[PDB]
Amino acid sequence: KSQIPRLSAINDLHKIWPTVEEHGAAIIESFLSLDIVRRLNEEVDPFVKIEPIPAAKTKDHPNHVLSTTTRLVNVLAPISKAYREDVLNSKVLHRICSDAFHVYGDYWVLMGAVMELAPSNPAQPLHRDMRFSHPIVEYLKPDAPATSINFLVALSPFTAENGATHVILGSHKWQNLSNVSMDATVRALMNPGDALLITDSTIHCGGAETTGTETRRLLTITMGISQLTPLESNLAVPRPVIESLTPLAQRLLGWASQRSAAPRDIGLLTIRGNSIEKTMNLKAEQPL
Amino acid sequence: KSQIPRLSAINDLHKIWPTVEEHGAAIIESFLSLDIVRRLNEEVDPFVKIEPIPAAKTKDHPNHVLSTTTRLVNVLAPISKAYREDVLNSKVLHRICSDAFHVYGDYWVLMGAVMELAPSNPAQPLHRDMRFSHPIVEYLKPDAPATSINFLVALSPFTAENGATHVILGSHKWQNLSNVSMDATVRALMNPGDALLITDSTIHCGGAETTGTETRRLLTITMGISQLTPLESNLAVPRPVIESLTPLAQRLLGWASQRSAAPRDIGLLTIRGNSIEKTMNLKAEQPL
Ligand SMILES: O=C(O)CCC(=O)C(=O)O
Ligand SMILES: O=C(O)CCC(=O)C(=O)O
Ligand code: NI
Ligand code: NI
Repeated sequence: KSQIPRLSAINDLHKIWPTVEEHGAAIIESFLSLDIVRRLNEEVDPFVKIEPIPAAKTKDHPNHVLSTTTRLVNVLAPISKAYREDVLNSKVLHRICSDAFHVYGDYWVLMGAVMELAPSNPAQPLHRDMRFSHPIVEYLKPDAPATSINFLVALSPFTAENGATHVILGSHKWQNLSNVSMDATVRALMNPGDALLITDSTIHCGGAETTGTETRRLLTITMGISQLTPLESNLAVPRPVIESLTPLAQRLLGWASQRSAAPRDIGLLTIRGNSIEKTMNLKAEQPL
Repeated sequence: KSQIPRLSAINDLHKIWPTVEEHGAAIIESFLSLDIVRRLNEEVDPFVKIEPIPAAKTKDHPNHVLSTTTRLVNVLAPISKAYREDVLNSKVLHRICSDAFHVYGDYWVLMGAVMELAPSNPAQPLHRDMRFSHPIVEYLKPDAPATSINFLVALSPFTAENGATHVILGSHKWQNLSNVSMDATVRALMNPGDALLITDSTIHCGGAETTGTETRRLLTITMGISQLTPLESNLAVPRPVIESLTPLAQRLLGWASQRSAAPRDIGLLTIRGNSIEKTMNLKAEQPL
C-alpha cells in the first residue's frame, strides 16, 4: 500500500495543504529545525515530568481518555520561549493554515500540547480527533472543509517499534466506518522536527510502544477556525508574557478579537465595535 | 395563517422549547418582569444614546450590515446590574437553554445586545442569524440540533406599525429558500418584557417603522453552545464586576472553563486539566 506523502517545508510549501486535502495526511520534513526542537524540549522537560496522570483526582477537568502512561501538558506559552516565539510565528504553519481555513476566516490554536508516552504505552484506538470536546463537528456535512487540523510534531524519533503514529490514507473522506482496521494503516516514521499533518476527519492512532525502553515525545498543535472554542485557555497567562508576543501570536492565543470570512464580517470577541487589543491597549513585542 | 404560539413563562415553561422546535418561534409572555425591563432600560439608556452608527470609521470592527438608523450596544455586564444579575440568572432562560443544548453540552452568551431602532427605520431583509460571524453554521447538516437561539426581548411595545419582528413559521426546517417572501410572515406583537424566541435557522426580520415617530427597543440575547465563539468579549470587564456575579453568570461570559456533552468530555478553555476559575482563584457573588 501507498505511504504517507513526504514534503519539504522549504521547497514544497504550496503543495502541503493540497496533499492533505487529497490523502488526509502528509509528513512535513524539518517542520521545526533541530535548534527549535532542542530548545522546546529543554523548556517543557520539567513540566512533563511533574504532570500527573490524565485523570488525576486533583484535577478540575480530568482527562479519562488518555492512558495512565501518557503525560500531556498544554498552555505552552508561559512555559516555552521557543513555542511562543518560533512555533506560534511559524511561516510554514501560517501558510498551511491560511490555505486550509480561508473559506471560514481567522484561525487560532485550539490546543498546543506536548505529549510524552512512557515505555510500553499501548496503542490508542483508531479515532478522529475533536470528539471528546466538540460534538458540533460530528454534525457538519461530510464535504464541509475541515474546521481543524493537527500538526503532530516529533520531538524524538518516531519508529515502528516505539509507537509511531498510524494513519489510514483517504480516511478523512470516509463516511461508513466498518473498514476501520489496523490492517488499513501506514506509519509516520519521523525524525525530530518532522511533522505529521492530519485533519479532524483523518482516522489515526498513536502506536504501541513495543521496546519497553524508549520514550516517545511529540508536540501536537491543533489549529482551528476562530469560530470554534479552544480546548485550552490562555486567560491566566501573565500580561508581560502576552505583551512580549507578536500581534499574530496574541490572536492565536485568544488575546485579540477575530474575524470570519463573511463578506460583511461583523467579527468575533469584539467590544461594541472595537477589538480586544484596542480596548485593553494590549502592547506587543515588548521583550522580557 | 397561524400566529406565533404564545406561552407563559410561569405555567408553560416545559412547553417553550418543544414549541420552538416544532414551529421555529414562540412568544414567551412576561419573560422579564416590568421591574427588570424598567431597570434594564434606565441602565442602558445613556449607552444607546452615545453609540455611533454601526459602521462608524472610528471602529476597529465596524458593522456594515445594520442600518444607520440602528443603535446596537453589547457587552452589557459592566453597564447593567439588571442584566448581569437578573437576566443572566434567569430561571426561564436557563431551563430553555438546557432543554435546547443538552445534546451538545454547556452553553453561553454569544451576544447580549440592546438594539434601538430610530423612527422610520426600514425593515431588514428576511434572514437567518449567525451568517455574518459564523460561516461554520451553514455547513451543519439540515437536521442538526440548533447550535444557537435568540431571545428577542421587547423593551418597548412591538406593534405592526412601529416595526414588530416578522417570522416565517416552520422556516427553521426549510432547505430550499425560494418561498422567502414577506407574504409568508406573521408578526410578534409584544408588550415590554415579552420575548420572541427563535433559532439560528428561523427566517425573520425586523419590521418597517411606519409612524415616523415611535422608537422601538429590544434586548437580543443569542445563547449558543460553548463550542462556538461569542460575537462579543468580556475579557476587558473589571474583575470586581466579574467577581460580583454568580458562578453561572461567570460561565456565560467566558470567565469559566466549559464542558461538552461527550460521555468522557475533556472540556473547553481548560488549563492543564484545571478550570479557569480555579487557576485564577476567581471569586463569586462578592457585592460592590
Ligand atoms: O501519539 C500519537 O502519535 C497520536 C496521539 C493522538 O492521536 C491523540 O492523542 O489524539
Ligand atoms: O429588529 C428586530 O425585531 C429583529 C432584529 C434582527 O433580527 C437582527 O438584528 O438580527
Ligand atoms: Ni488523535
Ligand atoms: Ni436577526
